[PDB]
This record gives sequence, C-alpha cells and structure tokens, in this order.
Amino acid sequence: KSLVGVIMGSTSDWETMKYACDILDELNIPYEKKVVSAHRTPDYMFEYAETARERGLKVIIAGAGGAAHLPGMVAAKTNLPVIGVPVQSKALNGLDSLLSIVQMPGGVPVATVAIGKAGSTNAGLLAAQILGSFHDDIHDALELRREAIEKDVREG
Amino acid sequence: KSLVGVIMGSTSDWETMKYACDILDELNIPYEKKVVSAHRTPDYMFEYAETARERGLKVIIAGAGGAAHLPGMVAAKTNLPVIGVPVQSKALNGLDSLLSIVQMPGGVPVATVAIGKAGSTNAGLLAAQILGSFHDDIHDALELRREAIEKDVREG
Amino acid sequence: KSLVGVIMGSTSDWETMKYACDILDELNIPYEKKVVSAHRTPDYMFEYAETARERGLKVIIAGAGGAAHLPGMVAAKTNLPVIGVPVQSKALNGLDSLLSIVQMPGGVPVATVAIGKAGSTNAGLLAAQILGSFHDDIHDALELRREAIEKDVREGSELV
Amino acid sequence: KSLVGVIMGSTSDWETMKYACDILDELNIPYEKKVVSAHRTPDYMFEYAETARERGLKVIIAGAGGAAHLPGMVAAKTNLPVIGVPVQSKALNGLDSLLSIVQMPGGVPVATVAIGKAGSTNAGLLAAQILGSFHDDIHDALELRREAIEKDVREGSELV
Amino acid sequence: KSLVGVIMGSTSDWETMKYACDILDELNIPYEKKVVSAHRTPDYMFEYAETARERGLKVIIAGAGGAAHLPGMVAAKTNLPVIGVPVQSKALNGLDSLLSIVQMPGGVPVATVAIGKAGSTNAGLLAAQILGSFHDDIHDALELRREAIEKDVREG
Amino acid sequence: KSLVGVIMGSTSDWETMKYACDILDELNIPYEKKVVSAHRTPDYMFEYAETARERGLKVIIAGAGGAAHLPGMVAAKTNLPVIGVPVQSKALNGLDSLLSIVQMPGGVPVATVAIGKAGSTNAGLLAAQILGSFHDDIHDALELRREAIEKDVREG
Amino acid sequence: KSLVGVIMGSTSDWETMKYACDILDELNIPYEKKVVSAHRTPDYMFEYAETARERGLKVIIAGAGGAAHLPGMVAAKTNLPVIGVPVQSKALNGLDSLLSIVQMPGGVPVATVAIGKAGSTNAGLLAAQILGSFHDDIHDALELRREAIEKDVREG
Amino acid sequence: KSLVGVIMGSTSDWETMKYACDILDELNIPYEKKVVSAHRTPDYMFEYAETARERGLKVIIAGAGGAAHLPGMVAAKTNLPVIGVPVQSKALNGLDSLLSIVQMPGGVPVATVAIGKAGSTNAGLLAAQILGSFHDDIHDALELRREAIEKDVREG
Repeated sequence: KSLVGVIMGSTSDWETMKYACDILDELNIPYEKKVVSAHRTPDYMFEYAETARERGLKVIIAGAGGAAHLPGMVAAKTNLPVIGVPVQSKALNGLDSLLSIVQMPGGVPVATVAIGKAGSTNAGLLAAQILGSFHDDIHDALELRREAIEKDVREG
Repeated sequence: KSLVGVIMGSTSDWETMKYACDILDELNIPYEKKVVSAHRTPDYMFEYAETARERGLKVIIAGAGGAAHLPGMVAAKTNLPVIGVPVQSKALNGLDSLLSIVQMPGGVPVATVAIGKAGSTNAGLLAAQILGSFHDDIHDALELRREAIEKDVREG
Repeated sequence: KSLVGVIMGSTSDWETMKYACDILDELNIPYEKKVVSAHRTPDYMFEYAETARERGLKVIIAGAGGAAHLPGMVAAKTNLPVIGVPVQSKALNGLDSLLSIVQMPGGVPVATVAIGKAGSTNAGLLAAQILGSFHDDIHDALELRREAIEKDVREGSELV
Repeated sequence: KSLVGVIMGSTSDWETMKYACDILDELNIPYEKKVVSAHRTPDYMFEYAETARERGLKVIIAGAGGAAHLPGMVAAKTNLPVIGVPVQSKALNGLDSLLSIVQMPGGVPVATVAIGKAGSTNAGLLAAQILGSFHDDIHDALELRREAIEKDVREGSELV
Repeated sequence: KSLVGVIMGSTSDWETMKYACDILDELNIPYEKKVVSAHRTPDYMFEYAETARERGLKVIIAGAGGAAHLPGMVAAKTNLPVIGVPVQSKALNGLDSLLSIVQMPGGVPVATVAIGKAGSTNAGLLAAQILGSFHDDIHDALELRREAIEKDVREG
Repeated sequence: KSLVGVIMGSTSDWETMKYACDILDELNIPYEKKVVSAHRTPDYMFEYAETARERGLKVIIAGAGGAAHLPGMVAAKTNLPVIGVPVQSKALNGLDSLLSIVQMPGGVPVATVAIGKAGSTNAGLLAAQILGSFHDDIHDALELRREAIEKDVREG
Repeated sequence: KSLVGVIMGSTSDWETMKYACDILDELNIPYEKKVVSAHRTPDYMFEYAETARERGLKVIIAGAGGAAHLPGMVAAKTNLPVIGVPVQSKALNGLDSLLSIVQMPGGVPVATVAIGKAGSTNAGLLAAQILGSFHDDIHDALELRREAIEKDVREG
Repeated sequence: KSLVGVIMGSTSDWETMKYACDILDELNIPYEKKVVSAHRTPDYMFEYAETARERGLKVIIAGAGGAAHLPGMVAAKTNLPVIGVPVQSKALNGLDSLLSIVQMPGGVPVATVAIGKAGSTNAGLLAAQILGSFHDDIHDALELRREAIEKDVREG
C-alpha cells in the first residue's frame, strides 16, 4: 500500500514533518509515518531501513536535528532514495542539522532539502517527483499544482 | 536514449562533475553532459529544463558554485527530480554554493548532496537509486556494488 | 512613467521591501512594485527582466530570502543595474540570502545591500544615486537629505 | 575625462582590483586608479570622496579586505554610487571583508559585489551599467558583450 | 575634566553603551558621552578624533553594530587607545559588528571587547586599567572591586 | 587484553588517528585499531559496538569526518564511554565533523575532542584518564608525563 | 562520598547544569555542585582542580559559556577526566562556548558534549559511563535505562 | 626595566608574536618575551600574571590559538591591561582563537586585536598607545610614524 515512508527521531519533530505528509495527502500518495530514532532505537532503525524495499516503499523521507544521523544511517542500509529534512535545532538553527545530513561521503547519498518546514514541504514534493518519473498521473498532478500556484502568484 | 542529464555552468566545473558521470558509466545508465549556465545562457537553461521530460530524461544532475542558481532555476522549470551538486568555491569553500542550492522555498525542491567530489559521486548514485525504484536491474547493481565495497572495507 | 521597478518573491517580503519604496516616494522618483518569484513564476520573471529597458525602467530593486535567486536571475536577463536586498530568513538570519545574492560570478553583477530593512532603505537610496549620476535634481535632493540628517544627529549629540 | 574612480587601500589589492579596470578598458570607459587607504590615509580618503563629483566622477569602485571600511567611509562622504569589492582576506577568506562592506546602515548604501576577482570584474560591469542607464552606446556594448559570451558558452556546450 | 570619551553612532546604542558608563561612574573616572556617527556625521567624527588629545582625553570607548566603522575610523585619526564595543546587530547577532571592528590592519589597532553588554562593561574596566597603569588609586580600586566580587562568588 | 578500541571509517583517517595510538603505546595501554565505517560497513559497526564490553574493552575512540556518524552510532550501541575525534574535512575544515559528533541528543553522549591531530592526541590521553580513575598506575604516569612537559616548556 | 563534581562559573548557568545533576540523582551517583568561576575566582578554581583527586572525585563536569575557559583550565590542573558542557550564550548561541571548550591543545583533553541542556544531560550520563567502566552496577543501570527508553520510543 | 610583557603558549607562536616585538624595538620600549602556556604551565602563568605589576610591567601582550585561554586567564589574575592576539589556528583559521579571547565576561576585559600578524603588529602599537597616554615622547613617536606611512602611501 505505502509508497513513501516518513520517519523522524522524536515526536517533537512532527511539527516539521507533517508538511511533507500534507503534500503526500494532497497528491493522494499513500505513505506511513513513524518515529524511528537513530540514537534511541538504532536496531529498529536498521530493521526499518533493511525491510523498506520488501514492504513496498519506493522513497524514504527522514527528518532529524542537531547531530542528525537518521537520514544517513537509513541511507547506508537501503538503496531506496532517502530524503533528509534538517530540523531547525535550538542553538545552531539547523546548521548542525544541515551539515550532518548533506555532507554524506561517496557511496551513500542523501537527497537533502532546506532547513525546516519549507524543506519538509519539498521532501514530499521530491518524493512525488521521484514517483512521477514513472507514474505519469503523479507527474501531471505536480505540473497542474505548479501551474495553479504560478497563476495565483502572478495574478494575486 | 539518455535517462539522466548532467549539466554545469562552466567547463571548470567538469573536474567536479565527472565523478557523477563515472558512476553512471559504471552502472550503464545512458546520460548526456552539457554546459548550461544559469547566468551566462539563461534562456538556454530554460529551454533545457522545459524540454527535459519530452526528450526522455528522468533525472537532472546540476552542479554549480558561488551563487549557485543552476539547480534551483532548472528545478523551477521541470518536475523531474533535480539533484544539485555544490561545487567548492574558492573563497567560501562551497558554503555559498551549499546554501544557494539547498535552501529552496516550498514548491521547488532540489535534492542537495555534499560539497565537492563526494557529492558528485553521490549525485550519480542518487540518480541511479531513483531509476532503481522502477528498474530492478539498476537497483540490484547498486546492492552488489555496495556489498562489494562493504566486503572490501571490512576485510581490507 | 516608472524609472525604478521594485520586485520581490512573495507578499511576506513586503514588510522588508516597503522601506525602499518609502525612499522613492520621499524623493519623488516614480516606481512600480510587483511580486515576481524566481521559483514560482520563473517565466514571468524573465519577461519582466527582458522588457524592463523597453518599458523605460532604469534600475531594478529585487528582494529575496533563503536561496535568493531573484536578483541574480533578473540580472542575467537585463543590463539595467539590479540591486539585491537580502531578506532576513528564519533559520539562517539572512546569511543564506546574502551569499545567494552577493556571490554572483563574473559577467552578471548584482549590487548587494545589507540584510533586512536597512538594506531595503539603502536600495532606494542607491537607485536614487544611480539616477542622480545624470539627474542633478535627484542628486541635489540626496545631498540635502544627508545634510539634514547630519545636523539632526550632531545637534542631538548630547546623551541626556 | 575620468567617469569612474577605482581605489583600494594597498598596492597588494591591485591583484584583485585590476579585473575591474580590464572591464573599463574593454568598454572604453575612462577611469582613474589610486591607492586610497581608509586607515593609513583617512584625510586623503575624505578629500577624494568630497571632490569626486566636482572632478566629474559618476561612480566609485572601492576594494578593501579584513575590516574593510574604505567603501563605506567613501560612501558616507559622496552621493555618487559607490561599489564595494570585498578582497579575499588571509584568515577569514573575505567573510570579514564582505560583512564590513555590505552591512551598511540606513542612509549610506554601498553596492556590494562578490568576494575576490569575480566581484572585481562585476564592479567594472556594474559601473558600466550605471553609466549605461543614460549612455545608450555603453548599454549597447554591454548587450553585445553578453550576447557574444552566451553564443560562446552555448556553442561550446558539448563536453568532449 | 573628562579622561575617557564614550561615543556611539545612534541613541539606540545607548542601551549597550551605558554599562561602560556605569563602570566609569562606579570608579569615579570623569567621562563624556556623545553620539558620533561614522556614517551619518563623518566630518564630526574626524573632528572628535583629531581633538581628543588636545581636549584632555586619554582613552576613547566607541560602540557600533553591523558594518561597525566608528571605532576603526576614530582609531585612524588619534593615537589614543581606542576600545571598540561590538553592538549586537539584529540579523547576524554582532558577528558583523565583531569582524568589522577587530580585524583592523597593521598600523591602526582597536582594542576589541565582547559583543554586547558584557563588552560594554569591560570597555569601561579596560579604560580604567589603562588609566590605572599610571594612576595607582584607580588601579587599587580595580583590585578591591575584583576582590569583593571574588569573595561574593566563592561564598555566595 | 585490549582495554581501548581505536576505530575509523577509512584508512585515510589513519594519519589523524595514529596520534591517539601513539599515546596509548607511550602509556603502555593495550589497544586494538580497526577500520569500521558507519556508512560502508554499518552492520559491522553495530556488531563492533555491541560486543565491545564482552570483549573486555573499557573505552572506544572513534574518528570520522564530514557527516561524521561513527562515534554517535557506536555510542548508541554501547554504554562504554565513546570519544569522538573530528577529522579535518577538505571543504569545511572539520566544522561539519565537529557539529556531527558533538551535538548528540540527550541519552547518547560522545566525549568530543578538538578537530584534527591535537584532538587525536587528547583522545588517547582522555582514554587513559578514564582508565586512570581506577588504575592508580596509569594516573601516576599521566601526572609524571604532564610534569615533564611543564618543566620542559617553562625551562626550555 | 562524592565521585563526581559538577561546577559552573555562575548561578545563571544552573538552569543548564541541573540536567547533569538530575541524571546523577536518577542513577544514585553521589556528587557535589558548586559555583567555580575561571575568571571571577581563578585561585579557587585551581584549588578545586588540584585537590579533586585527593578529595575522592573521579570525574569533573564543568559548564561555561562565551569565552568558556573553566573546563579547560580545570583540565590543565587535574588528570581526572573533565567533561565540558558548552552553555548557550546570548549572542553566538553557544558557538563561542563550543569552540572555547572543544579545541583544547595536545596534552590537555576536555570531553566535550552538545551545546545546552542536551549536553548537560549527556555530561551526567558520560560521567556514569566512566564510573560504569569499573562499577558493573552503574553500567547495568545505564543499559536498563537505555532499554526502557528504546521500548518507550518504539512502542509509544 | 621592562614595561611590556609579550607571552605565548608555544614557540610555534613566535612566528606571529615577533611582529609585536618589532614594533616595541622600533619605538624603543623595553619588553620581555617568554613562553607561558595556560594549559601546559598553568601555575607558571598564574605566577607571571600575579607578579607583573610588582616587576614593573604596565601592559601584557598575550598570543594564543585554538581554545585560546592564555589572554583571559592572565587577565583574571592581573589588573594591568592585557592585549590578546588570536593566532591563526590550522583548522578554523583563528575563528576559535578569536571567540575564545574576545568574548570575555563582564569583569575581566581582554583588549583583542585582529587574527594573525596584523594583530600582533597592532598589539605592540596598542601597548605603545597605552604607555603614550602618559609618556608624551612615545605618543609623539606614534604620530610621526603614522605621518610617515601616510605620506608614503599617498605619494607612493
């Protein structure tokens, strides 16, 4: 059923990660959302990453802040595309989050998006675009959505 | 023929972008490589982004340094996934490149990877992972590639 | 009619960009203000840049935050002077805005000003100074304006 | 004679500032180049700024690194457009230069360009664009220049 | 009469600069406080720096934020020690203020202190320490002040 | 036999990590050194962390650069003290390394040391200090070592 | 009695440092808490560091902000492991704190933790992990604590 | 005899600190130069700071890099003005040095100068200016020196 997995390290990250989920709902893309902590539930994170392909997921969106290792460790355990959303940390305003996620070494990519809510929104859209590369209907919806916002901004 | 488009603003960026192209070659994914400058050939960039889908491309890999606008402006003109590789700039060592690419606003995602050559490498792998979500053979090749490196590092 | 064009990616940027427009009003420089988004209305942005000179514009003031590409992409499409105002972003406080605007490569300059409201004010003054290089009346107005502030600051110099 | 003044705090900055001057030469815009130090020749800097308009200058390009105060202090003393080129400093790689120049307060704008040589090139182009807002011949030259580079980049687009 | 001159570019900087003035009051060092703007009253700033020595001043404390040029331009026009207090700017939290002040080139030193109120406090103490190098009574007062705080913190 | 485990993601990190090992040799503390990559050998990393205590290790020193997750992921899988050495990365000079290691969330500490070789040296010393809290002979050796350097710097 | 010493430069730091103390209470590890200022009570700091081992302390947790020298100066005066908590400063949000603590030179390590409260929590846990290397009961408690959180996050 | 003390943590800092000493030689101001390490010779540093006034020093110039605590700890032990020169560190290019020195808390000022050699030059000049506040001959020399450089730059 689910094509996209949206995961995060803590329930306090839900404030940020729900934007991604809104986009998936808006585009009618089935997904699952779960708390998976790289540091508090490491084994559970490995099991989630390992089984993702077998369970039918095509893309994983992972949100994390501070020493954000969730996206990269999930990426090291699955060859599904993994999208990393840097959550805005308290002290360093997501600078720590961003560098921990985007600077992955050769071999283990993480598709990194902007810090915060704009990034979460974009993670959902990027997941959609990934599916849209083979699901013509999802691609056509992204074009129509983008054409409506364009008309709205230009004429508003 | 070509599934992935690898573009960059200058021939000097090739030193960085070739790593992505080596990965595509290694995984037998057909691709095209071109110089497309957001600032020196803006119209051409739009024409390249507009037609990408019609031409058969499924993913675009774009590299740029400094005020790196190439990935983002291409992403605004196509709903294909766009992967942005921040090139290491002279003065700010790709920090400017990184922020200009990854901080895209809600509506226009760019899958951002590490600054420099590690990122270029990962851009090629990420493009493969995207294709691998629907091309099992490409996915199987990524798994085998990762398993060989694993064995190599652990036994080495 | 309009000599300056003041543009921005979103209505939320108006809070910042109105400072530039207050300056143009204060100096009686005709201008137009529009929402032009590099990412949400890319084609419209190109059309706005391309036609600027034909429409009579002499300078463009463009405000944007985050991955701020509006000033740079407008500058790549017109040879009118383009002034970029980095809008204070939420997470990185305009640092992302600043670098995305000022670090333009050889061939496509963008006259970059301070982050936020101070930069917006100065964008309006910089546009006026540009016009003032050939309009003596505008230049004289800038001198007078600056002389009044100087007197105002110096005669209110005692902290009491 | 001279329409643009290109100044810098030290001879060592010439390595960076000559890029602006190559552009002015290429476009046949008369200019003058001088060493004017905000910290080592402060009085001379004020004299140079004060008199710029009387001497016929229309734009000033000022390069400085570190605690780069030359562009800002020149801008506080003339209402001609002042373009600031952040010179790449040794320790902070121009980050100090950049912030010292771009973050000018309301009232005293400085048109800030990229750190280093790319910024220097663009300072020359920006000065030309400023003049080009009223000199159609200079504007036409900028359009032609930009059209030739475009063709040059696009026809050498195949990586081989 | 006045031994120290405390100046700043705007009345809004007073919130920060008063701490330095409280210290001078506390140590009975005569001082003057004025608004002197490097960018809005440049000529006046030069005149204030030029005449400082003739007028009897021994130290200048200058506060400024953003592109903070006041301390540095004053320092270039007088050979009195000049203490620069970086005011906390809105966007960059005084980072711009700090670099613009402290990075002065060889030939024109500015004694730079902490960003904000702690620095303002220290500017007053530093000015006293300078005077205390030749005024034993001022030095003795600094020692007693520091000894009282020490006792207060350790026993508190 | 081995009380300390010194690990790193790549052989290229050896240049930095040998400083820690030199200290352990100097102090005659038995240790093991291995390449363990969080991203290239994730499973092996888990196995290494899990079994550390059973194998007799008391402290783990882990070095990594860029998106440095090795120390943190090892720390999430063992309750032995884990010391993180940020390796100096090419583009961001270890700033990415530092933030990815030090900013661990509540529950999973990583004792972080300086970027580069100085940090590596200190990692070995810190591991010794930890052992020295219960091994009086190791503590006495650290004091004597520190006293000799003190005499050397002051008299040199 | 006390095995751990928790110190800080000012009572205002207490808000951050109590997190470490809560952990030590939770784990029933006896400790002492004191205000010890590197800059306001330097002599006292030296005395506290010097005598730590004689007084029976095994680990010292030190919190400081801004130009945070407390952890490092304490570390230069004792060969007990010293854990540095960077307190979130007002202007630079602990970046100054972090760099002033973590960047210790070869010879004088400071085990550095995250900026703020998360770091304080981890400082207490790290101190326990150090004691746990030789106190099996403390180690078992850390494992049980970590297992309960794991079950709580995964099932919650 | 000596009016100024020039100290540093390591002989490798001499490359930077000699510029300050050149200025003092050029201006004929007697001074002493010594290696004093805040971390390797902490007690010796306290003794040097404590006795500075009694020995006749009027100003102390202290150079240090990384976690640069030498200037601040010396400042906490003497009420003589203390000038801090941030040495350019390897990884963070003196950013660490700068923040560790300039962000001193209220009560313990450090007169901070630019990172590197320009700062060292300026430390010597600032010390001179401090003495020049009461030694008319030293002040007159600073004016003449500055007038010669002005003529040289303007006419050169």
